[PDB]
Amino acid sequence: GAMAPSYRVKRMDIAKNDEECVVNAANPRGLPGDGVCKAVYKKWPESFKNSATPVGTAKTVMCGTYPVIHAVGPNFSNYTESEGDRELAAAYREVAKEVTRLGVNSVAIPLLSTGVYSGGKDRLTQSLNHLFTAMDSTDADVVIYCRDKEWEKKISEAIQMRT
Ligand SMILES: CC(=O)N1C[C@@H](C)Oc2c(F)cccc21
Ligand SMILES: [Cl-]
Ligand SMILES: [Cl-]
Ligand SMILES: [Cl-]
Repeated sequence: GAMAPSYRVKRMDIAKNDEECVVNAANPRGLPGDGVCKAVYKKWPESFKNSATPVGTAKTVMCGTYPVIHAVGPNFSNYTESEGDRELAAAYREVAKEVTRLGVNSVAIPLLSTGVYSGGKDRLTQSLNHLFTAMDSTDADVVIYCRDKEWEKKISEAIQMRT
């Protein structure tokens, strides 16, 4: 475990993370994809061997000894708000199981279903609250990665509100 488990947020490419493992915002078919998924494919392509997994699940594949946890959030274009909310919560619970199983002291994580799977809606708060619900019982240092300057401020505010 971390000596004083924390949450942090950084605005940069998650392919440049300084953590012991990464969470990919994966598609269900293990394809290179776009956004975070394409960055992850360029950095850790070996981790896409048999990485296909259903919506609401996570599947870990090692790139050398570096664990890539492929977490499949729902595409809100296809799911109802109700069913998508349930699957997005479930993907983060499976991430927390994997982080625990791996025994890592730190994990880099993007906000699932906030980009091309958002169905064109702002889901920062919805996705971050499901992240906290899953990760709060883990003792890994969590570092959240984002690309937008205003999202950085809002994620940082939400972290500091609870401390
Ligand atoms: C830049 C912004 O506000 N974002 C985050 C970005 C990754 O994607 C989005 C989206 F698909 C739908 C609504 C908002 C956003
Ligand atoms: Cl960067
Ligand atoms: Cl997405
Ligand atoms: Cl972002």
